[PDB]
Formats: sequence, C-alpha cells, structure tokens
Amino acid sequence: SPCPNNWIQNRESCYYVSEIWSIWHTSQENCLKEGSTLLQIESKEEMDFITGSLRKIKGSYDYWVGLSQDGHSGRWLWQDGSSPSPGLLPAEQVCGYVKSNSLLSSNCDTWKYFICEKYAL
Ligand SMILES: [Ca+2]
Repeated sequence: SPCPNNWIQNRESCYYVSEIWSIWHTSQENCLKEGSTLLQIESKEEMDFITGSLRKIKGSYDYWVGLSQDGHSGRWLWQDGSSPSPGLLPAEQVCGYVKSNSLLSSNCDTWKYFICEKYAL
C-alpha cells in the first residue's frame, strides 16, 4: 500500500528492479510510465540499502541509475539537477550504473537493467 505491487520499500522511497534491459534514456521512459524515475542515490544509507537489495537477487548485474555526465563539464548530475556526493561518483554521452557495490560509468546507448524509484505514499 505504500508501494506498488512488485516494488520494494525503504522509508520514504519505493524501488523497482527490472528484469529487462534497455538503454539509459528508454529505461528512464520505462520508469516514467510507472510514475517513477531512474534510481537516485542521495545518501550512504540509501546506497547501503540498494547494494543490500541487489545482493538478494541472482547475479551481479548492471543497473542504470539516474546519473548522467555533461559532455562539456564531465560533471555528474542526478536527473533532478542535484550533484552526487564524492562517495557516489561513478568510477572512471555517458551515464551511470550500479554493479554490486560500485557506481560505474558507461556509454548511455548500451543495454543494462535499470532501477526505478518513486515516493511511497
Ligand atoms: Ca533516492
């Protein structure tokens, strides 16, 4: 009831972990269809939850998150225009993804799974 069916809750947030691949932009459109957006990780607490959650899921797959790198600055932004902290910078158009315990960087036009996030009721 705070979260949709098939979604997982942590505090104010609900998350959906995909079982299909898409490119970064299309993954975002998939989240948008569900009234959500690609996962944004704004704290160590949330990162720890996300890494913990994926560990319960087979494989150490790649999951798009809502981070993209400007082609002029090289600077990372979440899709709401906020900057990640120095603890959540992807390791070295380009977009970010989570794999196991790490945030990494990839060409946006590649196929990965994705994680969506929306506010719980
Ligand atoms: Ca978040």
